[PDB]
Amino acid sequence: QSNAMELLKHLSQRQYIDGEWVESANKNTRDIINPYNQEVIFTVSEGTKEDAERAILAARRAFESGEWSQETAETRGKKVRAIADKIKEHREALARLETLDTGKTLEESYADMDDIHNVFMYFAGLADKDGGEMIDSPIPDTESKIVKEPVGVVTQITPWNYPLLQASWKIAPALATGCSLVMKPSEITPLTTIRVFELMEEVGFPKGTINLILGAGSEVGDVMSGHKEVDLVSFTGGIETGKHIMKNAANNVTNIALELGGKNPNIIFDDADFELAVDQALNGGYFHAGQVCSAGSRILVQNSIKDKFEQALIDRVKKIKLGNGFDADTEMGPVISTEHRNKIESYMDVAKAEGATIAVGGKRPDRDDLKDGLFFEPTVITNCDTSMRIVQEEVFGPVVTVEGFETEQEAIQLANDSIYGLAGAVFSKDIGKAQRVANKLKLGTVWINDFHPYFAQAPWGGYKQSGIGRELGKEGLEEYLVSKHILTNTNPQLVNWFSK
Amino acid sequence: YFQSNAMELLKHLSQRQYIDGEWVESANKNTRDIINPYNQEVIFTVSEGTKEDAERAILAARRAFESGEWSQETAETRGKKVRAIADKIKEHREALARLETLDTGKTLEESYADMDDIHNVFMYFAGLADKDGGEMIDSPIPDTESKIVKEPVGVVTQITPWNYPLLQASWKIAPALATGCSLVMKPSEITPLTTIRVFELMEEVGFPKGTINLILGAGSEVGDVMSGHKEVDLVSFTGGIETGKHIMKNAANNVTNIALELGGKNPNIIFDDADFELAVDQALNGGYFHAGQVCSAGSRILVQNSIKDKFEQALIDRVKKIKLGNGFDADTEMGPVISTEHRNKIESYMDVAKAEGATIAVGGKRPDRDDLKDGLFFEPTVITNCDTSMRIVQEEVFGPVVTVEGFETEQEAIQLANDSIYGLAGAVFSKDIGKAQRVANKLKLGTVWINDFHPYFAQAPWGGYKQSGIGRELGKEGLEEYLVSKHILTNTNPQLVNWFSK
Amino acid sequence: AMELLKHLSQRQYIDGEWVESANKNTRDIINPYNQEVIFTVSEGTKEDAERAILAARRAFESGEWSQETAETRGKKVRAIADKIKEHREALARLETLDTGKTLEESYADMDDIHNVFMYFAGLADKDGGEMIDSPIPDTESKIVKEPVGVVTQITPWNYPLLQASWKIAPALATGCSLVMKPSEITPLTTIRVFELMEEVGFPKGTINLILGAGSEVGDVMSGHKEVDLVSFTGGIETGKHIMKNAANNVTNIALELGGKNPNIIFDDADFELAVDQALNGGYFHAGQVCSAGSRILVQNSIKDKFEQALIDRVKKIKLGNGFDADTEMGPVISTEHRNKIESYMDVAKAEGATIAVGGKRPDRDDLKDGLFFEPTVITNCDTSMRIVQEEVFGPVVTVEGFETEQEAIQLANDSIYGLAGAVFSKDIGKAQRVANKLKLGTVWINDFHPYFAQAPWGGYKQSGIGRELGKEGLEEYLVSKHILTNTNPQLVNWFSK
Amino acid sequence: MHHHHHHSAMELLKHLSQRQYIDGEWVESANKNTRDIINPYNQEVIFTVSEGTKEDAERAILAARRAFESGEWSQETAETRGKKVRAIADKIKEHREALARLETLDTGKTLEESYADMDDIHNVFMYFAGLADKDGGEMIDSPIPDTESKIVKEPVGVVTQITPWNYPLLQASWKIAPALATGCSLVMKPSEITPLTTIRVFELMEEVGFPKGTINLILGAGSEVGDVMSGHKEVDLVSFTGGIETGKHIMKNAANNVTNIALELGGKNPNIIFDDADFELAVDQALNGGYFHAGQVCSAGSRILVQNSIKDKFEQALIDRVKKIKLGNGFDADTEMGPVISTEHRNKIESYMDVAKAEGATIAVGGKRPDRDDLKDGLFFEPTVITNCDTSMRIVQEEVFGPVVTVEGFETEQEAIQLANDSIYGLAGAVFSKDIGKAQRVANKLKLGTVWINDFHPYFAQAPWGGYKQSGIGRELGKEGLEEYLVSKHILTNTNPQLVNWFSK
Ligand SMILES: NC(=O)c1ccc[n+]([C@@H]2O[C@H](COP(=O)([O-])OP(=O)(O)OC[C@H]3O[C@@H](n4cnc5c(N)ncnc54)[C@H](O)[C@@H]3O)[C@@H](O)[C@H]2O)c1
Repeated sequence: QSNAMELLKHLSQRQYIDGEWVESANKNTRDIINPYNQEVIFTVSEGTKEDAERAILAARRAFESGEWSQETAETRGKKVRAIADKIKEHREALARLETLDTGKTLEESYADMDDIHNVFMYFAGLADKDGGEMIDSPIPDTESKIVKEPVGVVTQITPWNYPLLQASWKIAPALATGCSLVMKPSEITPLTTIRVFELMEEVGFPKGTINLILGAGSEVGDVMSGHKEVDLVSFTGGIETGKHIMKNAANNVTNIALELGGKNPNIIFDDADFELAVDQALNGGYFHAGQVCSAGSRILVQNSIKDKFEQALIDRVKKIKLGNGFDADTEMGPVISTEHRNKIESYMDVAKAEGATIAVGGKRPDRDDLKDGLFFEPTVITNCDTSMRIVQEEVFGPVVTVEGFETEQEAIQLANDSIYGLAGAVFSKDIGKAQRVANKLKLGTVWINDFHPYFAQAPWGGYKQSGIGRELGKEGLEEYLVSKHILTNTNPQLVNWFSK
Repeated sequence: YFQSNAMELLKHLSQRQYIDGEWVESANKNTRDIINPYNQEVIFTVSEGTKEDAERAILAARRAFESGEWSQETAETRGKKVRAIADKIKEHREALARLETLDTGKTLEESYADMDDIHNVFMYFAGLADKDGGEMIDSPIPDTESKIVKEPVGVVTQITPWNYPLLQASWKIAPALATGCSLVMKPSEITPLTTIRVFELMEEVGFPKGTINLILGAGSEVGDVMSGHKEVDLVSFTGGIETGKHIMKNAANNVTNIALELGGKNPNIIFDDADFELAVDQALNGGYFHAGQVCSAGSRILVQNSIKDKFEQALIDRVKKIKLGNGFDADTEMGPVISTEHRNKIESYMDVAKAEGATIAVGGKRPDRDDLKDGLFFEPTVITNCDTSMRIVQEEVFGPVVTVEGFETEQEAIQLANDSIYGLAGAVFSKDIGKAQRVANKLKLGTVWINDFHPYFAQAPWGGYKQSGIGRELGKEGLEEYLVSKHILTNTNPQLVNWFSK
Repeated sequence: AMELLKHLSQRQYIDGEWVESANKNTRDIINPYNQEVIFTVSEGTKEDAERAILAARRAFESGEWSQETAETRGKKVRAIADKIKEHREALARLETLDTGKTLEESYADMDDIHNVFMYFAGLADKDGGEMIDSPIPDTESKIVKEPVGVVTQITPWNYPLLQASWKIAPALATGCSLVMKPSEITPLTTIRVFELMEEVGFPKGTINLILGAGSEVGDVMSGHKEVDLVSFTGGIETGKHIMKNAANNVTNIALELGGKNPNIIFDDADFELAVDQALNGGYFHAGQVCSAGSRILVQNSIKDKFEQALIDRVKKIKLGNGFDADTEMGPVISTEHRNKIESYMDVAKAEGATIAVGGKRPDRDDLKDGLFFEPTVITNCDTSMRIVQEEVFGPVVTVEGFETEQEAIQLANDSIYGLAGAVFSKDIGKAQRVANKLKLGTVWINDFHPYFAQAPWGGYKQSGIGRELGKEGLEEYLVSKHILTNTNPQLVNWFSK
Repeated sequence: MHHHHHHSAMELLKHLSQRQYIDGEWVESANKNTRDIINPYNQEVIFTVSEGTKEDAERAILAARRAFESGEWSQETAETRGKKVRAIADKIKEHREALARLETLDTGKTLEESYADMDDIHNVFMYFAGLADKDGGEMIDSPIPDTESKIVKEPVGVVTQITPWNYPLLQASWKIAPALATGCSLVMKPSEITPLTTIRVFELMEEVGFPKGTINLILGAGSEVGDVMSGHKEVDLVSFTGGIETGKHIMKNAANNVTNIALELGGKNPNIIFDDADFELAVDQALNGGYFHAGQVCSAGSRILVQNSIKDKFEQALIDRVKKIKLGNGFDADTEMGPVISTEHRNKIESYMDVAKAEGATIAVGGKRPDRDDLKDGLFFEPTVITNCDTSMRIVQEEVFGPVVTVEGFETEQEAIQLANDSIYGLAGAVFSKDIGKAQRVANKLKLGTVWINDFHPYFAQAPWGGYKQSGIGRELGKEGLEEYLVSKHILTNTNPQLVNWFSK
């Protein structure tokens, strides 16, 4: 931790616009805290609408110059690979910064950095692999081709839970395709995003190709979603902000890519491996204290093992070790902010008022070393049902609900009874049964006998209200491409429809 | 005669909506009179549906989707059903084309071309249906299997324009059915005739109840239900930019995917080394086919300065000779515009143009000619002495009007052509194919024609850069609008992580 | 027979015309059910085959079919599909007459054939090549896919029209010209499909049918310099010979040869399902199937139970005329084929295997005059034996036991072949593990036999070269051209001035 | 430019292995036979390597099979396989200088040609490393209810790989990179006369680290080990680049065990120059097409077709430039053309001069070994232009593979196409004209795997390379190149299996 804090004395405090590190246009700043102790650890520029506008216009200018958009795909790939190698070179420092900024355990952060390296490498290898299609034209004496071009100028807005990971999923395909980008990380977690911009600057990109805005989404976010020069807005975050962004993007018919949260089901059958299912229900529920887009917040367990399951899960929940993400014995860190802890605490009261049981946790911990930090106990809510707000709404904290089901049909019905559709799991040693269930769940990713894995080779995103579009995989790249049909008529003749 | 044969078809055509396997009236029994724009006579009366009718249709589409009868059908069989629709179109080609000319006013030859195109669209998607169900991924995690499955998106609402009703319907219906979606379509309230007919033909083919639904009515009544209902998974709209933006904002309320095609300010770029009489011929065709009521109409001519005066005088001469008339008369070259309201809008743009300093070189008003006095006619029009700052140059007029701007260099043509909010389609005319190819690369247009104007086809994707839309129709990209990806990851050797204390 | 054939052509089809053999030779075709002559056809010469190849080349270069739009080619292929369905009943009867198989098998073939033509009809216009993002500044790179040109196509006697459709449909969809030669023994449905294609209408020389003995015309069809791809389905020995002769003009080959196809039955299989599917794997078309499940591998813990159950069912199989609805298994195809099956029984006994049931021609009076052979089960076998390793291609299965999953895999993969096979187990995880380790082009889990146009089919190892069906099937009939345009050409000036 | 890039004997060979590499060990020939390697610039013996036996090749093949079946490479994740292939690409670049020098020493080509080769080689490995994890197969929408249908793409298995002497390490890379990326085991044999960079790249791969038996290097003559490599029952694919006669022999031998073949066999590549070409450019590129690597290039522009209108001007401009070509040591910066590869090969080229004369063609310039004192001991042959020839002639039809072009005239576009296509081959060719529409019409009608419009020579990993007609079977490079090293498996699962009950019970 003192090592990580020492990293801060060389980190930039500034935005990066059109090839220069710059202050906010009004010289405003923001203090960044460590959620473990709520101490101010760092102070950064708080940019303005003018800054956001200047960045978007620089991005457009750079795009039209062609220095990046007309660079060869192979060479773009090499540069993206150079970024991947910087991440690896600096993986420990980056992991330390992430833990400092977001509070999650160092082991969780190291896992993030390994994924981030793999995301940049994947897209580096994909950059030069498909430029479009030749079409067999149905018109004689014509040639028809579809060319994929970069979409242009893309704005990118990321959340506070996995700052550098979510940044990588957007930056990698944007660069690989030849777009120019303007990125804004969550105002409360800018550290690793600043650091990655320093690393990309070292790699070397044309002026204007990459830009970093720092500030509140309520001030600069509308410029980012609403500017006429933007061709795509890509946002990861909560549903209410997502809808707001999409409505503003309509003003200029701007394409949107959204990844919102979910209400992710963890479906546990009679015939599951019991010990495995307990282990994975904990992991699904409490990794990063539940602040995960794909958190397994909604446990559905078959009625014949429900009491035995509840008893085992609760007994394990009482043993979960809370503490500083820098300490090796810590299993769960704090939540992100005062505001967010408050939202979680309020949900406990909502749960009780609508008739649910707080079987364990549901409060801040007492222990003396946890008192300064933004800790909330791991929580299990029982005696609930699908009509309840605690079941339906994304709490995004260290909280799971437990509902029973009788049949495979009932499990599918309950799991699909939410507005969301991001991810979920099915546990059963009957693989045929698990596959039947997976093919009826309206979810972007279904894990059979696992919980959590995503990776660059496979697209990630929502059905229903969990988003629009996909990140990662070949579909992820295509978000950053636009198709052009060029049709050449090799024997052009007058039509002579209109009288001479 | 052909006109009276078309009118006879209406004695046996449905007057109702089609909801959940039944032809039904509007819930409040209101009706709407349909007009022939050639003589402005009322030719048919149809139900005017309610917002609750739209709601019922979407709910029926949801229940049909969840039942799985169409969505779990084999892709190969879904293919065969889509082909059967294609064969109905060709079977009824003459009747459908006549109905289209009766409803939209366009020439019979134009409507025949549409029917050939519609048959090929359905046939393309029928052949595509069973060709790609997803991918197998080499997982980076040992002892896992990773597959991506492509599923139907679900319930789709589909809203189409008055200019090419059945063509635009085909571009939406065909991929929706091929992929296993359930759909709710609403044609333009003004032009329901061929869409009602194609619903009759699809009903004959045979689909599970609720898989297809037809709503009739004015967007202001039912439109917000079609874009805004929670149970829609995708809304697909072709029409104007202001309605498209409205639809997108309303779809956001339930994070509903959108597919938009919104028209354009499509450039037609003529170099001084173009085949001159080809370029004159294609400028006419670009500007005045369907009286300029075309998403891709070449309304903005860009012509190299060295031939600009010759081009203008040649174009003006030919425009004066364009034959306006009844679309059923084989001598007619240009029909009427679609409605009173649209003709007024075009007239109001002549006033704007004149007040901002442009010249109306020829045309620019409704014809006085006695033979055209009862129809919704507007003269083919050429506007000169204009520039890119002008409303008449920037804005989509969607009538039989072209503007002509000069350019000196290749570079200047490109900057003028990209200097609009739009990005649908355009053309470059030049014998120098290398030069045309350089220009095509730098135009921000979904489709660029080299030495042609107008062609689209089912094999290639169609749609906009910039404000001309979101997404693509036709081609494999068209099909993909109607599909959603699911990653199914199976851990074949699951082990406890043991992160949390026991 | 006479009634079925009175209107069928008896000639070859070369360059738009039905023609006799150049030397006027003919061949008598036999019904294997009664060994009676049922039809007489032209027996063409090597000069006829040369003339067809040269017409195919002339047609291809003229461009009438090869430069037709892919969408229109797909419409013509769709028209062939619809003719097949229109004539389903007669085609199926013709196939049963010629090959001996049950009429219900022949209907199933016709339905598959319709689907094969309709799949390739729909694929015809879907993929014309790629645009490439060039690593060289100021260049454009594109890959155009073109028809390969002239293709010669040789089909076997077991599924004449099905195998013909697998080759014809992608050839025509892509724009190739073709010359096809059915097995000399079984020309009837192939002659018929040429009459149907002629009705559909194709430019002269685009399609050609040669009729004759491979011994005479076969080297021309594999060896002629103007052939761009040779496609052959048949036995391994002819396939190697074809490949060697194709080498003379560096001619691409596609080969589908036999298999020694394993049917793996674990002790947690659905038992009666496994018994049913072992029967079907072994004895459909009298075992004369490239993917016949001739090699049963059954877990030792249930081996004796399985053998008793299978043998008991084998004794009930109904042999007979393919036109009689009670018939379950038809005759084998020819005297020489039945003789080879018979020779394998002698081989089996001499190397120490047991003929547990069957193993002989039946002597019952209504089978006496036809080319019947009893369904046969051979036990007390092992992997060292000829009867286990070699493709007998008759109504013959062997049974070997295995102890464990790893032994099942090692036995199943211990042949020269790699066509197809099956795994039966209620543990789907185990079945998937085994599937991934089997070196087979198609692996069925809890099934036996299904193939379809949507999915590629073909061998690992000595079962073939290339794939038929699916997108990979189409790609055999296409060649890639990279066209690279330098849009700012400048002198290199490597060499002094 | 395409084949010449800038920097940005005892010495360089002192640390190089002299042995074969089989099943994880550097090993002598089983009979201790050796072979002297020469520098074609001076005909000096520069190195001595093991000359393997038929039994060495069989042992390598059995090792590769054993490694394949163990699954240590074939079941590694595609992403990890991609990382290893990139580590190879990185070692090429790290050692680019030494590798380029070694390639010039062994093949005689100029150092700037060798630098271009090393840059291409790096890019080949990098391309395939990036492709490794990008397509594992397909999900199929099954036409049978209650079934799941998937196609998986697996490594082919054991591959044997035989490479020619003209671009030894470049050709090795085209084969090694997709084999390793897909998870195959391989056994590679370079040309017996040019082993040096291939030995070096095996040393480098060994440092990267691959399971034992995954990679194997056999050294020796085709006459000795070649039939094992084409003919062994455990081989799943044989990949060969070289001449048509050896390729046909290989294909015939591969047939014995129904082994897939991938062949690239050279060509008779046309260089078509219209009278509206940029003249100066067409002259420059006729020289480049003709005389890079002394014409020892699969895609060499040996057959010039020039439009009659400009034919005389063209011939005199070309001849004047050919007289100025600077022959010499590939290590000297001013050398423009090196020697040819071998005594045997130079003899083949010289013989073709007597074929040309005896059939009535004119040797307009060149046609002999040079006399000049510093060229006398090396395997030099003068750049040669042959005129007054036609398509009936052996000199026009046959691949000479030396610094020799022929010039034919044509009147029309149709005639140029006729002539360009009137050979047994179909590898590559060019069209020069300022009329791009016309170049495009010609390109469409040429039966060639690669057509360049106003350029000559470029190939790259992103696009497939290979022949129509007798220039080969299959493609190397691009996604098609990967697919030679993959085999498809359809796995069909019946999820609700029912008895068929065809056979009575
Ligand atoms: N594609 C090309 O770039 C290329 C390269 C080299 C040569 N060629 C052509 O080949 C002609 C003759 O060339 P060459 O004789 O120097 O080389 P070649 O065609 O024999 O290629 C050499 C390779 O073949 C091997 N070989 C010999 N017998 C074999 C066998 N039975 N099985 C397997 N491999 C065997 C040799 O050991 C060597 O590795 C030349 O005139 C030239 O036209 C083309």
